[PDB]
Amino acid sequence: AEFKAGSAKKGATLFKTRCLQCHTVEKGGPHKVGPNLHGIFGRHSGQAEGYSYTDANIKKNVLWDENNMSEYLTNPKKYIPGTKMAFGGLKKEKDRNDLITYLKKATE
Ligand SMILES: [O]C1=C2[C]C3=C([O])C(=[C]C(S([O])(=O)=O)=[C]3)[C]C3=[C]C(S([O])(=O)=O)=[C]C(=C3[O])[C][C@@]3([Br-])=C([O])C(=[C]C(S([O])(=O)=O)=[C]3)[C]C1=[C]C(Br)=[C]2
Ligand SMILES: O=S(=O)(O)c1cc2c(O)c(c1)Cc1cc(S(=O)(=O)O)cc(c1O)Cc1cc(S(=O)(=O)O)cc(c1O)Cc1cc(Br)cc(c1O)C2
Ligand SMILES: O=S(=O)(O)c1cc2c(O)c(c1)Cc1cc(S(=O)(=O)O)cc(c1O)Cc1cc(S(=O)(=O)O)cc(c1O)Cc1cc(Br)cc(c1O)C2
Ligand code: HEC
Repeated sequence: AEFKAGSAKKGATLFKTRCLQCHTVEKGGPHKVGPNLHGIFGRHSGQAEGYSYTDANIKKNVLWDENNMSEYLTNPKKYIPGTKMAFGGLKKEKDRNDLITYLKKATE
């Protein structure tokens, strides 16, 4: 994938409606269904403090960046088989670009 900056505004709507149920983004935020995502960019998978991951997520050991995040969000179970993240994916490039533009800002 080749991330291209999009609309953080639209990305925020995508995050609220599709991700927020399971994830928080702020520093020291709680673990809902999934892990808090503060500082996710530049960190490896399966390493948020206090969260219990699948072995698959931990074994994947991916160093998250905007490009492999886009691939992941296209179809998470195809990128990390065995993950317990219940999310089908976002097929549209624009949606992934907008969401990741938001996520970069919201989790930094
Ligand atoms: O435009 C277009 C179209 C129509 C529309 C519009 O315009 C709008 C919106 C809509 S809905 O339905 O989705 O709501 C439709 C407005 C806008 C918005 C945006 S955000 O960011 O918010 O998302 C953006 C924009 C707009 O306009 C800009 C742009 Br879409 C455009 O316009 C276009 C394209 C683009 S990309 O990204 O893809 O490149 C951007 C154009 C169009 C198209 C269609 Br199919 C429709
Ligand atoms: O909620 S979204 O992710 O935004 C979303 C967006 C669209 C949908 O239809 C579906 C969901 C609905 C949907 C869901 C699945 S699922 O994964 O088994 O749940 C399979 C299909 C499908 O329609 C069949 C299908 C699969 C693929 S793939 O590359 O092998 O994954 C590609 C295309 C397909 O046509 C063609 C296509 C490309 C893009 Br780019 C965008 C769309 C699109 O068709 C629009
Ligand atoms: O050419 S592009 O600019 O690269 C381009 C970009 C995107 C496309 O899908 C399509 C083409 C492909 C595409 C092409 C046509 S057509 O040529 O008019 O026949 C209709 C659709 C469509 O997907 C269905 C469609 C219609 C509308 S509208 O408001 O009623 O006009 C709005 C949206 C729609 O989803 C949602 C949407 C909004 C924005 Br803002 C951006 C995209 C987007 O979805 C991304
Ligand atoms: C619950 C129903 C979820 C939804 C909706 C979304 N995610 Fe998720 N995510 C969830 C879980 C339970 C996990 C852990 C997976 C495991 O196998 O242990 C995750 C994981 C992620 C990750 C990786 C985090 C890390 O490695 O530290 C990311 C980057 C992530 N989730 C992002 C994300 C986004 C952006 C979502 C909206 C599109 C989203 N997830 C939906 C649970 C759920």
